[PDB]
Amino acid sequence: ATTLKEAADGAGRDFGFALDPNRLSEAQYKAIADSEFNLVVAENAMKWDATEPSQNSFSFGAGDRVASYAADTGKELYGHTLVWHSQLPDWAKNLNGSAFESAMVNHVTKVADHFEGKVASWDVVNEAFADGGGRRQDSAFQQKLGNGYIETAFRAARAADPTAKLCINDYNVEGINAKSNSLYDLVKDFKARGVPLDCVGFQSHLIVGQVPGDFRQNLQRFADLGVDVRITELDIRMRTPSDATKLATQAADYKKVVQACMQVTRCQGVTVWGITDKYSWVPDVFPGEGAALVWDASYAKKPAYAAVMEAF
Ligand SMILES: O[C@@H]1[C@@H](O)[C@H](O[C@@H]2CNC[C@H](O)[C@H]2O)OC[C@H]1O
Repeated sequence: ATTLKEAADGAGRDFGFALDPNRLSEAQYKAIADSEFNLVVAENAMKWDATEPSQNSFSFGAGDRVASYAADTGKELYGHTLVWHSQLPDWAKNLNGSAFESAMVNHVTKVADHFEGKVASWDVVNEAFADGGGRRQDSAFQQKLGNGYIETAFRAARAADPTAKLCINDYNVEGINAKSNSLYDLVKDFKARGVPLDCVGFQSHLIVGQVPGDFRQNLQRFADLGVDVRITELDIRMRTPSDATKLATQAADYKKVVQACMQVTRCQGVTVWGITDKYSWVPDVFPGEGAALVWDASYAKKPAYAAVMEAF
């Protein structure tokens, strides 16, 4: 294969990227986007703050741009995300009880319906759990509605879109641990009670040289519950600046991640959280860390590229 798109296509899997629609006007960005991936997800355009800035006032221009790009270039479209405690507008945080629940349900229905038939899979609920196990302790949904908001969101999404693959996503759940265990129980419960749920998305925002050794085993146990699994936001951050050794370790890590997916029949694929280090979200969020993607700031392929190609 000459591109990662061809590599993934040949393996019967998806290799996607998180898109910022504004960057499509940047030639090199568009070129890589068009030729190296077969799946796209909106990095921010489909989130609550971008789609419902004011209650009952939806703004789909940006999300539409991402959707159109996917259809126009023949790429699968992944939706991110309907219910998330972050990037949730204040107007929503100011609501409580029935009023808040009604806003959540309507947000889910309106957004899922708007992209119905275009978005093939949704991260319906994102980051519901806490590192160490249990529910997240700073979520407006967890605090205002309690444990049952997750099931409500999934049922509401299914009602609005009867065929879309409905997923629950989280980070720090790639290996078997307290957090992934809580998520595992949730998945098993939902399947047992017939609650709509078709997939689990493992963000996979990892640290260089720290890929869980039981990643594949963990992916397989979830898949064995009767759902598909997918790596949704892969990036492997290192201490900046980067150097030969760090980039080498990173490449080996990318290979291990893609391999784990290849080793599980139900792993739909791997989506990296961006194309270039130039725009990666890491530096601004993790001071002193970065150089997490496959292309560097000059759009030059890093060693990770060859590793992903080989892994597929
Ligand atoms: O631009 C960033 C964006 O990359 C980031 O994306 C989140 C990363 N963590 C997991 C989530 O599910 C993603 O939405 O969100 C913050 C934005 O400023």
